[PDB]
Amino acid sequence: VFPDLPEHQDNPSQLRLQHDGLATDDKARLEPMCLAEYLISGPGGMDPDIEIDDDTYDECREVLSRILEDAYTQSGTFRRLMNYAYDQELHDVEQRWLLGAGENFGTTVTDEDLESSEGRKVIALNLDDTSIPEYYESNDGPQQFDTTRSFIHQVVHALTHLQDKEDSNPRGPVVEYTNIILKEMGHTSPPRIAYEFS
Amino acid sequence: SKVFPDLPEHQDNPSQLRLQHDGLATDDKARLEPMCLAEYLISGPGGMDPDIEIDDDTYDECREVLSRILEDAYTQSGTFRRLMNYAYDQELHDVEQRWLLGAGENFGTTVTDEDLESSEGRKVIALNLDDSIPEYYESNDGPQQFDTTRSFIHQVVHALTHLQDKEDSNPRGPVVEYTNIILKEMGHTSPPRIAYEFS
Ligand SMILES: [Cl-]
Ligand SMILES: [Cl-]
Ligand SMILES: [Zn+2]
Ligand SMILES: [Zn+2]
Repeated sequence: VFPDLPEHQDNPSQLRLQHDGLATDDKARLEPMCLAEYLISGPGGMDPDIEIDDDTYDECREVLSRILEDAYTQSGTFRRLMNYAYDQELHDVEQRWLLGAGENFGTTVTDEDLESSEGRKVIALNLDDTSIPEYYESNDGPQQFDTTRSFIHQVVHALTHLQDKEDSNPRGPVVEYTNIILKEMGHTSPPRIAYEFS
Repeated sequence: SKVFPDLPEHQDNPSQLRLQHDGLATDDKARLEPMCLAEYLISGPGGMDPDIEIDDDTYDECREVLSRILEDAYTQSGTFRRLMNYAYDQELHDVEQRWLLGAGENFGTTVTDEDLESSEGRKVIALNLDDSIPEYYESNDGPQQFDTTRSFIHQVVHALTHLQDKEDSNPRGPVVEYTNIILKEMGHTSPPRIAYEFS
C-alpha cells in the first residue's frame, strides 16, 4: 500500500490500488531532463493526415518537459508510474507517444480511441490558458484547471493506460493519481473530489 | 562562407569537405540537453549483421561511457555543437532516422551506400571497450595509441556528418580534422592526428 490522500480514504479507487500492485519502484533512476524524449517520439495528432504546427509542438514539449522534471523529482508516486512505464513500453522507441500539440486534451487509451486514431498512440495538449476555463469539483467548490493539472492528468492516462470512468468510484484512478502527485509536488490547488462537474 | 576555428596542423591543405560542411552546420549554440544526446543519437542496440544480436550488458557499458563523452563534447566544443545540432534538424529529431549501437563490435559506422548494402540498410555505429597489436595514429610527436575518447568521437563524426575518411588531395580527411578540432576544444592532451594512414 502506497501513500494516499484523506479525500480518497472512503471508497478508494480500486483500479489505482490494482495498479499500485504493479508499479512498486518509487526510486529516481531516470534522467529528469530526458523524460519528455522517453515519452514522446515526435509531433502527431488524433487524425493522421492533420499535421501539427512545428512551433506549437515546441511550445508544448518544452513546458511538458519542465512538468515531467518537477513531477519526477518531487513526487514518488509519479516516479512509480514513470519507471513502470519505462520497463513495459518506453524503453522501446517504437512504442512511444505522439504529442498532439494544440489539439483538445485527450489520450488514446481505449480500443475505440485507437481505432479512431488509426491505431496510433497520441497525447493531445494545448496552452489555451493565456477564454472559457474548465472547472473541476472540490470540497472548496469549483476550481479552474491549471496547466500542471491538465498536463499531469493526460500523462497519467498514458503511463497507466487507465480511463477516468470507474464503477462505484466518483473520481476514477487517473484523477486520484493526479491528486496524489500534485500534492507531492507542493501544488496548492485543492484535490478534485469528482470526475463529473455540477 | 564563414570559416570556423581550425588547428595549426590543418592550415596547409585544409580539408575541403570539412570546410564545405562548415557552411551547412553553422549553429554553434548549446540548445540540446547534453544528458539526452545519446538518446537523440541511438535508438537501441544493433550490430553490422542484423542476425547477430548484441549482449544486453555490453550495450549498457558502451552507451553509458558514450553518454558521458557526448556530454563533455557538447558542453565544451562549439565545433561539436554545430555538428550535433545540424544532425538533429536533418535526421535525429526524427525517431526512425536514429542509429543502432553495435556495442562490442569493431569500430565502424555505416555511411556509404556500400556499407548500408552490407548492413541490410540499417544505420549502425559500432563501438567497443576492449592479444593483438594496438592501434596507432600519426602525430607530429610520433605514433600515438588511440584512447576511447578519440575512438568514439571519430565514429560519431562519421554519423553526424555522413562523411568518410577517404579524401582526394587531403592526407587526413574531414572526419579526422573535425575530431582533432573537437578533442582540442575538449582540452584533450593527445597530439593531433596529422594523417589517416601512416606515411
Ligand atoms: Cl479528459
Ligand atoms: Cl575508421
Ligand atoms: Zn481524463
Ligand atoms: Zn573513420
